[PDB]
Amino acid sequence: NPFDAKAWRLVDGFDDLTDITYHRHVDDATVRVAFNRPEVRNAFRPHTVDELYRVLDHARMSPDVGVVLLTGNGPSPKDGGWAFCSGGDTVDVARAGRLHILEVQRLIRFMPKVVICLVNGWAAGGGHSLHVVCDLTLASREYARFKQTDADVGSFDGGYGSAYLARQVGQKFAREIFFLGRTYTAEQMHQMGAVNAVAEHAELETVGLQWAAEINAKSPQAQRMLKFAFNLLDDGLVGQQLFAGEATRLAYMTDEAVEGRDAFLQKRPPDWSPFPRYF
Amino acid sequence: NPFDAKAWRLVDGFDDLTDITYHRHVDDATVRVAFNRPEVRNAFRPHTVDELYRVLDHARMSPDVGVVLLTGNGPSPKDGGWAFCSGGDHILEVQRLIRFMPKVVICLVNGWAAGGGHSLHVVCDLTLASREYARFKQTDADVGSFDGGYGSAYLARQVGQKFAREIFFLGRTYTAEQMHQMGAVNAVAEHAELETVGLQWAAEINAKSPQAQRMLKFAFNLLDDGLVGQQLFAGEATRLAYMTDEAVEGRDAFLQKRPPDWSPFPRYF
Amino acid sequence: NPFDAKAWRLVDGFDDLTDITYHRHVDDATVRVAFNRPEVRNAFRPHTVDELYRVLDHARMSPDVGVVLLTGNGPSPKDGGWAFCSGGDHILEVQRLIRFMPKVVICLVNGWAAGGGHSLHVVCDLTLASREYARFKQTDADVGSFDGGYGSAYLARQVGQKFAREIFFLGRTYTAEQMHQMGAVNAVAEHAELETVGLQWAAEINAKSPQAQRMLKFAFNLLDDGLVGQQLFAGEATRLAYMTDEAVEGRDAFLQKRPPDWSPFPRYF
Amino acid sequence: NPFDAKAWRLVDGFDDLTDITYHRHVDDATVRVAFNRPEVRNAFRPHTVDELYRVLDHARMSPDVGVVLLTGNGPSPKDGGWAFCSGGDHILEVQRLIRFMPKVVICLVNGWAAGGGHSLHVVCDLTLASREYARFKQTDADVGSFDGGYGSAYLARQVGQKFAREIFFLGRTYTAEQMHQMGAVNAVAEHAELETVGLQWAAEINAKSPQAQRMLKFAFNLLDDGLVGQQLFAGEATRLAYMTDEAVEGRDAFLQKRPPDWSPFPRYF
Amino acid sequence: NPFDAKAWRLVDGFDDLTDITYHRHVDDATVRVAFNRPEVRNAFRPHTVDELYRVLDHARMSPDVGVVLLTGNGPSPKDGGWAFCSGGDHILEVQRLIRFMPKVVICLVNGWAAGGGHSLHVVCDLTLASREYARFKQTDADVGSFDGGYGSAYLARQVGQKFAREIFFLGRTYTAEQMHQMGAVNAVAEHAELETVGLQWAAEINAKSPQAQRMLKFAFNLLDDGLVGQQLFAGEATRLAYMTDEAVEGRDAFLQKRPPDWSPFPRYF
Amino acid sequence: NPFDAKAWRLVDGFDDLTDITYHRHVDDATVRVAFNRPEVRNAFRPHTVDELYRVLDHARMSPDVGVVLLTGNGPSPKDGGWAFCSGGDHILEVQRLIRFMPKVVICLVNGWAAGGGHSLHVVCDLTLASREYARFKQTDADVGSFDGGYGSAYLARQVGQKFAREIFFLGRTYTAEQMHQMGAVNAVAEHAELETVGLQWAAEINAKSPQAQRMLKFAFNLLDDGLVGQQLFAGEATRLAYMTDEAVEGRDAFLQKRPPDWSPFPRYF
Repeated sequence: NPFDAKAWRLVDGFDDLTDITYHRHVDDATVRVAFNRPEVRNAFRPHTVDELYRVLDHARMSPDVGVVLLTGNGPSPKDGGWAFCSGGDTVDVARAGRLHILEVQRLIRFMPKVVICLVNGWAAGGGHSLHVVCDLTLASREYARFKQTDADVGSFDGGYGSAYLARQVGQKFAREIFFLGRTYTAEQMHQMGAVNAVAEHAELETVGLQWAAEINAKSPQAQRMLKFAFNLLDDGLVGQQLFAGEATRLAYMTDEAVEGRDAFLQKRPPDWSPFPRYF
Repeated sequence: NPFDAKAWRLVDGFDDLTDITYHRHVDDATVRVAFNRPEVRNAFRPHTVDELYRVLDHARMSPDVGVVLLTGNGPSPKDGGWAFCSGGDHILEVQRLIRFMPKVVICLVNGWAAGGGHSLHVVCDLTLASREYARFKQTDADVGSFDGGYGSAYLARQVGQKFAREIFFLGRTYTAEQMHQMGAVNAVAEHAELETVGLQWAAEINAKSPQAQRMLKFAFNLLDDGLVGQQLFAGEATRLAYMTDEAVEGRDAFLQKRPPDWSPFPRYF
Repeated sequence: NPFDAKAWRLVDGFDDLTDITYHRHVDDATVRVAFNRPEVRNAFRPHTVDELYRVLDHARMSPDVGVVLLTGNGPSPKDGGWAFCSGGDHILEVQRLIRFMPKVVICLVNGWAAGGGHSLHVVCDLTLASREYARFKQTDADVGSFDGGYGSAYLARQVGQKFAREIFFLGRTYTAEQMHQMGAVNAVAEHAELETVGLQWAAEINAKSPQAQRMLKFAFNLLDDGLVGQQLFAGEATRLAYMTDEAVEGRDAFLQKRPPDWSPFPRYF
Repeated sequence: NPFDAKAWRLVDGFDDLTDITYHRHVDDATVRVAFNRPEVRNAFRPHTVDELYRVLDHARMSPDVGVVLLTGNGPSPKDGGWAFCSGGDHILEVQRLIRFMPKVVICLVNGWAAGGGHSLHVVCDLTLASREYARFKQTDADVGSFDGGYGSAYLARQVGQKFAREIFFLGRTYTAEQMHQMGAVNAVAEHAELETVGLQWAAEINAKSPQAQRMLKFAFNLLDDGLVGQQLFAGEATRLAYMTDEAVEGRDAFLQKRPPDWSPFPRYF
Repeated sequence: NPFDAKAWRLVDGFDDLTDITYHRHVDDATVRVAFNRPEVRNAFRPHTVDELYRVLDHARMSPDVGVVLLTGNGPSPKDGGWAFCSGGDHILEVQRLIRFMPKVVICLVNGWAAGGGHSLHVVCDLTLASREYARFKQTDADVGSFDGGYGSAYLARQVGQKFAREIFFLGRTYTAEQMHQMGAVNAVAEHAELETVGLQWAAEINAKSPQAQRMLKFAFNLLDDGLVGQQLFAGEATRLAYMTDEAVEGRDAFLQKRPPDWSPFPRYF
Repeated sequence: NPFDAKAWRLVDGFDDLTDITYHRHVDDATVRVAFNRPEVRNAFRPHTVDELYRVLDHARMSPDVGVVLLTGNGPSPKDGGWAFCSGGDHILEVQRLIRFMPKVVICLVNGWAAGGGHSLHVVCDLTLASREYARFKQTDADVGSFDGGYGSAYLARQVGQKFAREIFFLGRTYTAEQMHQMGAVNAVAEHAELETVGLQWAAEINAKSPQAQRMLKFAFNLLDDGLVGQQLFAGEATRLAYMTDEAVEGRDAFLQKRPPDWSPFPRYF
């Protein structure tokens, strides 16, 4: 099993979770968020999505977490098979039909932390789309299976799952993945450019933690700017908003800005003299 | 006073609000969300942002609400002045909430709209402004701050690049009529009638197909917001497909385990 | 020879074709569109482009066709050589017809794909290539020409900016396997099996929801094609909307001269 | 009446048009394409769109025509009303034809421009409007429809995002002067002089270098149209390159079976 | 005459300028760069462009200069006419220099702004125009040239796509006030007061945080300028981060060959 | 040692160079520009960047130079090891000069390419790498730095978003062959043959039409670089136009004080 209990501690306040598990590493600034319905191939129901959203939002707001590992628990009790995520499982009509998984994609995209998907088995439909939006993907050599099946049922992910996949594997390969909906292995998707590295199944989370540790070893501020720099143009004004918001925060810390805030409350004319027009 | 108390009821469940008020119209599919710190020119402190986010997010999830009027309460009990929102005393999360919600948000600028408050007006779908009292000022750079996101770059998609750069670089105060001429204010209203007019705009939006309005909003956001724009618009497109006979057939043929039959459905061109 | 005559039937109405052949599969929603000048390495002349347009335009409007296989006939009777298309002896219009048609176009590169013929493979949705015989060469710059549109800039969205630049600046010849490594060729097939593989690909495409397939192609085009990409994708959203109960009510309330009742139709979020 | 019968001749080969008229100016490089269903406020049925496409495509390919005036015939014989085009009774193909044609297309809005007809005016390069009778109205969402393409997103590139949102979300009627203030109408003309003014603007356009006007149109389309926009502009650049002595040297050498001498042609910067 | 000799001193090191003048205000962090060929309507020859480049580059690299005033000297000694710049008697390099310099460049259009002269005004951050004498004309296409770059596409980001296309396609002469209405001119000033107003605008820009103004300009440029816009904005961000405690530590560790300690620096969200 | 002394001559007028070397090839239109501080792993100090900018700008202005080979001298005289460029001990200006120059720049990564040195390789048009000694490592975030421009966002347009994020966030060291597989290195060469191979690629580039190569490089930049990319590409197209009969006519007419006759020049479609 990829899961090594000795590396993980439950996060306080999440005793009520049924469809997701959430652990913090014993030492490292890393959390493990996982689908916890292996008996149904880790398909998500609206309750799952609510919990996933809650847990990732909590991880986003934890100042002592730099890396989220997103994965699926397993294996299945009914068949021994392995799944990361196999996709989706008048007032209330509206609130039922929530596009909640889309809100979860944006939370992954926008959070100032590196999210690594660890693909431990089937990554199908909305599950495949979740792997696509994560910053990095590591995959199980033996059991990772990628398959974009949406169009078999007349559905499609016309957003991050398709258009952003073309910015990883190129337009020819991403069209093939969607138009034919074939099943690919970890090594096939690594060769195309959507999986970063392939790991032995039992060592997938071990590799995920080495990756997280190398990320957490660098300047957190730099890692934040880099993720938003990578999102920026592809995300248009939203991209610029997140990236400029981090630049605004940086500026606030400077002597110049401290001068400027001084002046306003003190009530005098700000003094820009000390601060050159850099070029 | 633009506020007509008789028109509005408090939304249940928000008795602990201190910095924001939140009403639903007595008859219309319209809510009124307002800054409630008039003695401090409606500046937001972190608690105000928490509350604003909570109220708008509830508004977003209210299936019977079509339009959000976002405004400030007044006048100031200190100097009798008028403020929509004077900026900072999390606000990016609220900007994205306004931008992504599948409902039209109209800012009713009833007074000063400065700094962060000016940026909030810019990211709203529509803006109506008090002729007498709306004042637009982007002051950020006085204290060495800047909104380098929707407050500036998106403003330039309203008034064009020369006017947007003037607004930020000089930090002058602008009237409702000035901003209407430049293209950032949709209309000017008599101060006392600002909310009456807002309600009339809301009623006109609410009279059209809600499906179509939601699609148009995301269509206007789409390219400017890149893949996020695409994600929201395509998301609604996925919803529309879900409803079709084709997707029904697709879902049925999956469970009654069999090959789907697409022969009844053209390859439209 | 990749061509299996038993799988194909001539399309009615095209007896006069001289430079292109056009067949429909005996069973599948697939057509075969081929350069028919192997004596001249399948170079296109003006009349060739005209015919290729009419044929692809017909394929676009055929509601029982989901996939186009685009290839070159062969071998050359002069020298036994193999060519998909070697470029010009109007082609921009044919690129846009491939790009915008609501069906998956697969290029089967059975031989040289050079200059213009290289750019046609690039703009196709997918490419399969003959292991033994496909030869990819962008020679535009030798003769002072350039495809500064889809053949270059879109190629960079398949193989990345370093490779696409190499391909054009140096004009070297690449095998199917090389172009597969780089990302411009989806798969390599044995020469004799290229069309058999293309048909298996086409069958897998046509076994899915045609609606979802059309939506996905326009989703992949969207942002890269700017307002044109949004026009095609949103044009399909409009079509989906028209089918809904909401629009039906919208439309009837207009005809019956009453105010629309949107009340049964929730404000989705 | 804006139409001056003496100024125009029927274009040859269109004796079978019923829903559109197509004239060429007596002296100028200018055509007049007009909706011809005034009894029905110039709404388009599928046959109208077929004809409109055929006509505009013929004008695109007419090398002696520089400018298309696109307008609406009237008045209505039923009530005396004036209509440019009131929208739907393929139109996306017409929009790309106007967008992509290497000629300036001026919309002369002589009356109502509603729904799809409003979107046609938006996609034209320039719009002149009848002071007295132009009415701009974007009604789509009333019937649960929407133009999520050029008619909305591209309108926002003319009047800015706040006004474009306003126009669609409320569906109010606007006068020529209002749209001229907002930046969607270039100029307002006396009703009776609309075509006269149109022809004067056409003549000023036709007096300049046609190759330059072509490049400038494609320059204005380019970045908004993503890869399509790049394809059309680069396509014109390719054409310019083909004319150069450098290009000649490369073409000569190819057929002359020798290696080219780039010696004469310097390395610009 | 808008030039006030008493306000300006020559910049040291520039005695050899013949085609441009370059002054620094006696008191303010503002420079005056101006075309100095009034006898030929301030048309630029290659030597003019060399000098213009050298001067603006100097201004860019002058840390005590916050704002550049770019204008035209006059009147003409021949006819008493007034010209900002009438264009081409390398300019793309100057355009980029204006565009990328981390300082506000205000164009003061005191006279004719035609051809490349019009395009320079368009690329400046802000434009102030002489009420009586500013004339804006885009003439390129008369002689078969075009600015398909900032002069045309970026103008559409100020005035909208309809007005920008009119401006180029007809090549009419516009007044200061017409350009102001359309959105390409920020403000109109009495001719004699043009440089006084420009100094006042400069002083209001120079009164705010220079770092905020730098960032804002690159935020305005960013998405329009793609990866270049990103490069400039992110480069400023990189400069900010270098100053922080966190970066100081990172730097310490490397040089001291020890492992950095990030614990003091929180994961901001 | 990749450097073949017999192949290269010093360029006149750069005798004062300390941190960079500059050679022109004895026969070919290719220059060699190289970091010359192998004792400090070719790290650049500000003086190095000044010299690099100056040399590259000279090459950009040399009309008899088509290709720039950008590399690092060595080995280190202290430890026998090899570096292309280890980054910092102005560099954004150098990245832009490489990006915007109308010549192909090939980085020859003959050793460590780290930090700013890695980002220089990334912005080059092509990269060839030493099998045995090339080591690519993006170390920025180790000391709290980042290239948020071309070094990161443009790397993603070569190797794709997953790979670029890995390269930055983990900062691992990669080989030539690993980077070739990812898409950022065009080809791998035996170490002592790196420049021999670089010269062969240069010769293949220099044997095509220099005008086509220039337009190609700007086509590849265009959309990614927004309005800057359009400015550059449109700039070339304006040059092409200046050459035509139509533009010669427009010029003559204006000189001869007569109307232009555009009569002989068709409206191409």
